[PDB]
Amino acid sequence: MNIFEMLRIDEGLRLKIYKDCEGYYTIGIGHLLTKSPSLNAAKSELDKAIGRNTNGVITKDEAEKLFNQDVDAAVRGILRNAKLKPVYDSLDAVRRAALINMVFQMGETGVAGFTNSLRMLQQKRWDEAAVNLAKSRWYNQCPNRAKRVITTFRTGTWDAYK
Ligand SMILES: [Cl-]
Repeated sequence: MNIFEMLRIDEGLRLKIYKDCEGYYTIGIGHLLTKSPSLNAAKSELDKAIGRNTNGVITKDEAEKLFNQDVDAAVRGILRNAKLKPVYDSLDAVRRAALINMVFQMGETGVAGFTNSLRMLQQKRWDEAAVNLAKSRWYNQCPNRAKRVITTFRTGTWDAYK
């Protein structure tokens, strides 16, 4: 198991615009198109991202290109961020994958504000960190996924995905 397989399990593959937990317009393997309620606004973003008139439908390779870009942008965002980097440096390989997962899903900024959990992860307090992560809009809104990501931080194995 590796970060790409993990994310492909968490987000799934959809070749048509759809809405995420949060009613936000998405495509492919979790690619966020926009927060506007406008679908026309989404389709516009999509064509821009793809480079062609897509009419809201993409191919599987197109989805894969977007996913590769997004995982790359998440990792780089962690490494540049003052609050996220030291946490990442302190973690083992499985836990690192889980932090990449969070950033991909909610962005740099959003993960950066989970101040208390980040400190607990840094300090290797796994059980407390799992309890704290569960008290968030994130988990209440989208519980299944949150669950897997949280277990992953809890045990340091790929069991929730196996
Ligand atoms: Cl809560």
